[PDB]
Amino acid sequence: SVFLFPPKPKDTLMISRTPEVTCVVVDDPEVKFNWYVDGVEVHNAKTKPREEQYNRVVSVLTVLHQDWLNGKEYKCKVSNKALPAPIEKTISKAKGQPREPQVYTLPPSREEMTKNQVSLTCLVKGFYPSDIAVEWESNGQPENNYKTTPPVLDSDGSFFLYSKLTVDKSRWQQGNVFSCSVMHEALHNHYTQKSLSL
Amino acid sequence: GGPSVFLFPPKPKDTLMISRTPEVTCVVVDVSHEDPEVKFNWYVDGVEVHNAKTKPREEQYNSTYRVVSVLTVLHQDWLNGKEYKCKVSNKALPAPIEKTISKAKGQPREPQVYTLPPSREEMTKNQVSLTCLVKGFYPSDIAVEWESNGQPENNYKTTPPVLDSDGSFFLYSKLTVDKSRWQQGNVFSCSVMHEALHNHYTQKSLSLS
Ligand SMILES: *[C@@H]1O[C@H](CO)[C@@H](O[C@@H]2O[C@H](CO)[C@@H](O[C@@H]3O[C@H](CO[C@@H]4O[C@H](CO)[C@@H](O)[C@H](O)[C@@H]4O[C@@H]4O[C@H](CO)[C@@H](O[C@@H]5O[C@H](CO)[C@H](O)[C@H](O)[C@H]5O)[C@H](O)[C@H]4NC(C)=O)[C@@H](O)[C@H](O[C@H]4O[C@H](CO)[C@@H](O)[C@H](O)[C@@H]4O[C@@H]4O[C@H](CO)[C@@H](O)[C@H](O)[C@H]4NC(C)=O)[C@@H]3O)[C@H](O)[C@H]2NC(C)=O)[C@H](O)[C@H]1NC(C)=O
Ligand SMILES: *[C@@H]1O[C@H](CO)[C@@H](O[C@@H]2O[C@H](CO)[C@@H](O[C@@H]3O[C@H](CO[C@@H]4O[C@H](CO)[C@@H](O)[C@H](O)[C@@H]4O[C@@H]4O[C@H](CO)[C@@H](O[C@@H]5O[C@H](CO)[C@H](O)[C@H](O)[C@H]5O)[C@H](O)[C@H]4NC(C)=O)[C@@H](O)[C@H](O[C@H]4O[C@H](CO)[C@@H](O)[C@H](O)[C@@H]4O[C@@H]4O[C@H](CO)[C@@H](O)[C@H](O)[C@H]4NC(C)=O)[C@@H]3O)[C@H](O)[C@H]2NC(C)=O)[C@H](O)[C@H]1NC(C)=O
Repeated sequence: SVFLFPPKPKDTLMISRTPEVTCVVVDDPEVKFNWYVDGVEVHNAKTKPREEQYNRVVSVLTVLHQDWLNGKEYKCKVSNKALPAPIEKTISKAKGQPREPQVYTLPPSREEMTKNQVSLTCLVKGFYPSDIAVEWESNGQPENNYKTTPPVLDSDGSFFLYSKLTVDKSRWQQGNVFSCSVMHEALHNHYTQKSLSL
Repeated sequence: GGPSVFLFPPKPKDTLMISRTPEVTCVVVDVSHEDPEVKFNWYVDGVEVHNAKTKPREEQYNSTYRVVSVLTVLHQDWLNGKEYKCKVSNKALPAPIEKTISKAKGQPREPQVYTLPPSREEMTKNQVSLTCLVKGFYPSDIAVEWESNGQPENNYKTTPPVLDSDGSFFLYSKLTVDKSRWQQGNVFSCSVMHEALHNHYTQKSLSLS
């Protein structure tokens, strides 16, 4: 079977990064690939050499930023003697008017203050499509100890998520500034940032 | 590729309340017309059991048969980690197919439940977000609900559980209310049910100070 995968949200949002869609064929024979952008074939995909199994022969096309964002379809045609027919699979960005995320940072609960570590919460809601990236920072230094929930469909058809940054209570108590940064196509410069401290 | 088998656990609320009836459900799909009779065997920890209730087979529009067997589980067997095996046997099958399901393995851990008021920034809107952070729980089976004044608040969404760095789980539930209701001092509470809680239940309240 074939499996087609979109680029990483962050990759499509920053010119410096390289967005790519990825065809992952699975399950002794040889393979072929044809890539089409809105029908038109293009000839600049690169195959990751026929790697091993358990018991995948993966190709990778890079894409233009504004193409993906403008909704172009990316078709992956896979030829094989052993497969009944030449399988195809398409992917594209979710359709619909983009909506700007609203970002709110929330400090730890009074009641959490007893613990060794505390939870800094960044709420991000009202956004569409669900392609987004969230990061935390202090003094322009990345934090590592954070988790972000998947996007969840809200009643109005927009998405929300929460990000949770965990810190030693002393740092919070000291009064250091922590920033939730969010990247999304509907933000100005695809990026915003909200700060939190005591 | 013949018929396929899927095995579903009970609902987390069902295993936690004596009043409710937890079940495991074994679903067989893509059963042909040539060989439409299917047999179910059920085992709890390898020991066969005989009280499952199998629905009579339903034809689909694609000419497959879909048939389901329902085994009620005792609440304490599920919470005690018993394994439930469904064996599906069918004439058009290289061998019977077996699926096994149980509560996730590990030591249970009590949720910490913290309620969080709207950001100042959000107050400029017609509606605001009441947050329930629930963290530190294992396994991930949990139920979350919001109420105010004895009644269910219906406008809420809860994230799936997320695996935290310590191997415990967390989630957030977001309750959206009209701002007026928040400013008017109403008290809202976030109810959470999980095996590692006393009486499998706790409630935390939120109101404007
Ligand atoms: C022998 O062994 C083989 C190898 O094990 C085995 O192959 C296996 O086949 C599986 C199917 O049997 C197959 O499973 C699929 O999984 C998909 C999820 O994606 C994966 O997630 C796994 C972990 O979570 C990983 O194991 C996979 O690698 C993959 O993870 C992603 O990998 C991408 C590949 O590059 C990454 O993208 C790129 O990342 C790079 C960075 O490195 C760049 O950033 C780049 O820009 C990116 O493009 C990506 O990072 C990574 N992501 C994550 C999160 O880890 C599923 O999508 C798929 O499910 C869908 O189909 C099934 C039916 O097959 C269906 O049940 C399911 O519901 C899904 O249906 C789809 O649903 C959505 C709507 O919700 C719609 O799109 C459609 O309606 C519907 N589509 C279809 C087609 O039905 C599926 O489960 C797996 O790929 C493979 N195992 C591994 C380990 O690779 C082979 O089968 C064996 N053979 C035999 C005979 O046994
Ligand atoms: C002909 O037409 C048929 C119908 O039109 C069609 O049948 C369909 O076949 C599909 C596969 O071909 C089959 O797909 C699977 O669906 C599973 C999800 O379960 C369903 O979810 C759907 C939406 O989410 C619902 O629509 C379904 O009803 C069902 O949902 C659940 O049903 C349960 C049983 O009733 C409910 O639980 C019980 O609820 C009651 C209350 O009513 C009680 O509370 C009781 O206690 C409960 O037990 C449950 O509530 C309900 N949920 C919802 C939301 O409604 C998927 O599980 C499955 O995906 C998994 O397998 C695939 C690979 O096969 C894999 O890609 C995917 O990732 C999943 O992998 C699993 O992952 C876990 C870990 O994460 C592993 O542990 C597992 O090992 C791994 N599984 C495997 C096998 O490796 C898959 O998508 C579909 O359900 C079926 N539908 C019907 C109606 O039959 C048929 O195919 C057609 N034939 C053709 C075209 O030829």
